[PDB]
Order: sequence, then C-alpha cells, then structure tokens
Amino acid sequence: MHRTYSLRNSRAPTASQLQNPPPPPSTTKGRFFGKGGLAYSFRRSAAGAFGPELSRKLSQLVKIEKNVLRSMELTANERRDAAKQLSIWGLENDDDVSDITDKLGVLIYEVSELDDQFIDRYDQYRLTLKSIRDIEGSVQPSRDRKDKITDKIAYLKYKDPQSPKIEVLEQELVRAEAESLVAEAQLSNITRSKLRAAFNYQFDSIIEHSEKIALIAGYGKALLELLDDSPVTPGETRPAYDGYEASKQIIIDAESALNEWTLDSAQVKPT
Amino acid sequence: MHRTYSLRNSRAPTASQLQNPPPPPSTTKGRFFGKGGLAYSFRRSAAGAFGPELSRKLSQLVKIEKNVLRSMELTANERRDAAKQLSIWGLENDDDVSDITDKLGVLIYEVSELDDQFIDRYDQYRLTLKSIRDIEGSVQPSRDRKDKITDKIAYLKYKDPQSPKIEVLEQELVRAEAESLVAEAQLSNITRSKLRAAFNYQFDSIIEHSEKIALIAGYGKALLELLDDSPVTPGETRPAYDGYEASKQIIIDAESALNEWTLDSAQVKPT
Repeated sequence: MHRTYSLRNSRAPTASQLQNPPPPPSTTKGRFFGKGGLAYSFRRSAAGAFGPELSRKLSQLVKIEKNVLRSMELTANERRDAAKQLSIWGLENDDDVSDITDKLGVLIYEVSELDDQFIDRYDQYRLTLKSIRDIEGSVQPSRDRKDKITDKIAYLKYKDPQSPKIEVLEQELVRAEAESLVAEAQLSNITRSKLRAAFNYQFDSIIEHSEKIALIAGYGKALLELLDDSPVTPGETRPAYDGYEASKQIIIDAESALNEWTLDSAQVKPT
Repeated sequence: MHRTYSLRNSRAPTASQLQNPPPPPSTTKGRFFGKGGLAYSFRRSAAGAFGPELSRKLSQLVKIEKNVLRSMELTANERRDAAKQLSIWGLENDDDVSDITDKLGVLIYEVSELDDQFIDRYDQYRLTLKSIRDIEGSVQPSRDRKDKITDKIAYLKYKDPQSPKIEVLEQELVRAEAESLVAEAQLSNITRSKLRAAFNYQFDSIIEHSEKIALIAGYGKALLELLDDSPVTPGETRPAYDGYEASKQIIIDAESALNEWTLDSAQVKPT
C-alpha cells in the first residue's frame, strides 16, 4: 500500500531508507507454497467446507490465526534454542566476548519469554474471535430459515391465492421476521463489542510487547559498548576485561526498568 | 345441568312439561357403544395420537365435529327418503288423506333441504375451527423449542458456570422468548377472532334454520286443519274433499313467507 505513484510495486522509501539503503532480498525464499505444505493447508481447506456459509470467512480467519499462533510458537521456542546455542558457542572465546555473548543470549531469552506472553494474549484474541464466530454461526440458521420460508410462501402464492397453508406460513413468517430483527440487532451489538474489545486488547498487547522489546534492544545496544573493537596486533595480548561489574549493573538496570514498566509509563507517543 | 337440588339427575320440569307430561324414554336404546363402532371410533382414536400435544384437543374436537356432520348427513338424506316413502304410502288412500300426506312430505323435504344448508354452514364452522387448530399446531413448536432450550441451558448451568455454549444459548433464548411472546400474542388474537366469528356465524345459522323450520311447522299445523277427524259410520261415504285450493294457497303462502324471510324479520326475540 506504501507503493509510489508509478507502475512498480515499490514502496516509497522512508527517512530510514535514505539514511541506510535497503538490503537485497532474502535468499531464504524456497520453492514451496509457503503455507506449511498440504498438512498445514488441510485446516485451511477444511475451513472452506460445509459450514453455515456465514461464519465460513470468520472460521477461516480463526483457523488462519491458529496457523499464525503455531508459527509464532515455532519461532519462539526455537529462537530460545538459538540463544542457548549462542551461549554455548561463546563458552570458548575471549572473556569479554564470552560475557557479552552470554548477556546477548539472556536478552534473547527475555525476547522469547515476551514472545510467549504475546502468544498467550494472541490466544485471548483468537478465543474472542472464536466466540464471535460461534454466535454468528448460531444466528445464521435464523436467516436461513427465513429465506427458505419466504421462497416456499412465494411458490405457494404462485400455486393459488387462498391455501390455508399460505396464511399459516405468513403468520409464522411475521414471527420469524421479528425474531430475526432481534437476532440481527443483538448480532450487530455483540460483533461490534467483541471486535472493539478484542482488537483494542490485541493492539495494547502488541504495543506493550513491542515497546518492551525495543526497550530491551536499546539496553542491548548500550551494553554492546563494553567490548573494544580496536584491533590488536599479533603477538602481545590486550589488557584483560574487567567490565563485569558494568555489565551486571546494565542488566540490573534493565531488569529494574522491565519490572517498573507499566501502561502509564508508555513513552511511545503518537501524533 | 337443569337438574334440581336433589340426589337425582332429573331436570326441573318446565311449563311445557306441566302442560303435557314427558313421554317414557325411547325404546331405541341399543346395546352398543353409541359412537358408530370401532370403524367410526378409529378417527377419534387417531385424533388422540402423535400430535403437537397442544392442538390435540382441538383436532379431536374438529374430528368429532366431522362425525357430527356425517351423522347429520345420514339423517338428512334418509329423512328425505322417509318423506318420499310417506308420499308413496299415501298414494293409495283417501283423497284428502293423500293430498295432506303429500303436503306433509313436501314440508319434510323442505326440512331436509334446510338441514343440508345447515350442514354446509356447519362445514364452514368446522373449517374455521380447522384453521384455528392448524395455526395453534404451527405455533406450538415455538414453545416446545423454548422448553427444550431452557432445560438444556439449566443442565449446562449445572455442569459449569462459564461454558461459551451457555451464553450462546442464553442469547438465542432471549430471541426465542421475544418471538414466542409475539407468537402467543398473535395466537391469542387469532384464536379470539376465529372463535367469536365462527361461533357467532354458527349461532346465527342455527337460529335461522331453527326459526325457519318452526315457521314451517306452524304452517303445517295450520294445514293439518283441512282434513276432518269426525268419524264416519259404516255404509255411506262422507262428502268428497274439495279443499285442494285451500291447501295450495297454504303452501303458496308458506313459500312466500319462506322467500321473504330475512335476518331483519327475525320474530324470535330474547329477553
């Protein structure tokens, strides 16, 4: 949607893009459907199946959100595995390198834990959407019966103008219309309420998790200053790294700001 | 209901009973069920069968009314047969006797025709009751579903206090309650309207037919004065009967009053 007014689907570069040019496209693009294969697309296909034809789209969205959740669960546990592997690799290295890589590993572990909490809040969002899907599916048969009744009464009117069955189904249809009006009014109310609440909670969760992980990334950037990037000539060895206390103080302050973080202290501000 | 305040089911004698004592009970009481046998009771039994349990009584009443109609049809055609047989018997008799019995036969034929018209109006009454029975039967499943839903939601509340299914069925039950309120309001309205109209028409039909047949009976009583009841001694023969013109004038006046009869000219008056 950010594409410029040209013939190319090229997004307009932001100030960050001008500051640092965008990198080349990733080489990880594999020759695959990109939906987890037929095994993971079985759920997607089953979403588009014999349903109430009304919550079909909503049920499909819910099951797609379940796929989202499964993928995020896959990238959280295996990311914390990556952090563990990074610490294991940094075990046998320079003392400053080992300390700094262990601190980066623990920061990534914090990242994975926040991802898991975001996953739980995502499941709350998905459960609210499941509730709205189920109430919509329960309210659909009312309108289905309404459509069937109006079609049958139209056919009966075609057959003759004085069948008692005609008047009886008209009398039942005036009841069905009122019940369907009430059902659709409450359906609109519940859909609006669930939609607003679920998406407000979802956006609050994502902004909280994202600003928290950004607060973590800033602390990690500050921590990365401890190691010295000055190259050392072959032969003599550089002085030993004694910044253990500084790194521990940095991680302590990061923990303190992490625990102190609250919705009131949301330094992110729109304009 | 007219029984006196005693231990016997003996009705209080009216002024007619004092004027002429009641006759002995009829000897036509046969040793039978009195419902036309099992063949004619098959319909009555089928009325009390797998129905909506609400219009069961009304459907039974309708089918009983059908039995009423069939019996009345049996006694109308066969009564006109009796009138024909009476004329055939009076064929070979005295001239005055033959004329008077032919006039009584034609009066009974008029009676049978009025009975047939009353039967048609009775069928109108029965059709209105069929309509009310059918709308009541169509409205019963609403309350049946209401009862089933409230029982199921009570059981689900017993199981747990937070099942989503519980809230969904409560939301559908608040719709079902409103639709059932509307259905019962229109059911009461239609029942009152059909009941009042059908029974007012039925009572107007019965009073019209009855006062007409009474107007016929009075004319027949006046006509019976033509024949002479004075006994004749054996031997000589009484003078010939020349009252053909008087009888024809009586029947002409009866026809004129029959055609002139209208609801406005209803000389029967309550007090």
